[PDB]
Amino acid sequence: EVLKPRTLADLIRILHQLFAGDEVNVEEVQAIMEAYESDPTEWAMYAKFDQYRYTRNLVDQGNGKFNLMILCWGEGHGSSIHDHTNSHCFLKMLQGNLKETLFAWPDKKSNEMVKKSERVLRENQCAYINDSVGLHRVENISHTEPAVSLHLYSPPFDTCHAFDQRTGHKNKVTMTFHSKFGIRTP
Ligand SMILES: [Fe+2]
Repeated sequence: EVLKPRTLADLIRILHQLFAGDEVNVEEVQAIMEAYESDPTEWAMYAKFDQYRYTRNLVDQGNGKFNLMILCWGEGHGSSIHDHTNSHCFLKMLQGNLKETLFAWPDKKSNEMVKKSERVLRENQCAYINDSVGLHRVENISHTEPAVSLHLYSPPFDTCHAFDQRTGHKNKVTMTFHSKFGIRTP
């Protein structure tokens, strides 16, 4: 009964509609992102990897309502523990598998951070997080295979915080794009 996009372009078009309003039904968006069957022929143009770090590849700016980007995780690549700057954040697997570790928020006291959940995102699965849910970190589970994920952030944002797992202390980080619309950035 979920509206099923048949192509990445269908999905983007549906997303333009679901985020046209002031209200966003989170479960609705999650189910539609998940219903799209990852087709590498459709997103290979965005699948630009790097030897040492994961890459952020902009796909669509969602008429100022969201960023839709593709993240390419090389062998063993992972993120830091990070927050999401008060936005809705949807994460769908396109290839491979990411381990998501949910953390609790630190307070002012220095302390080892606390895991609240640990899971593997399956093929085509769409996960969701926001700041009230927790912090998280994502990691390619594989040291022999890449992972590719599709991310929708609403409203868009280009700064967040990274957290040190040993203490909980945090630093501001400016996110950069490795490529936009299939074109490498400077
Ligand atoms: Fe994230």
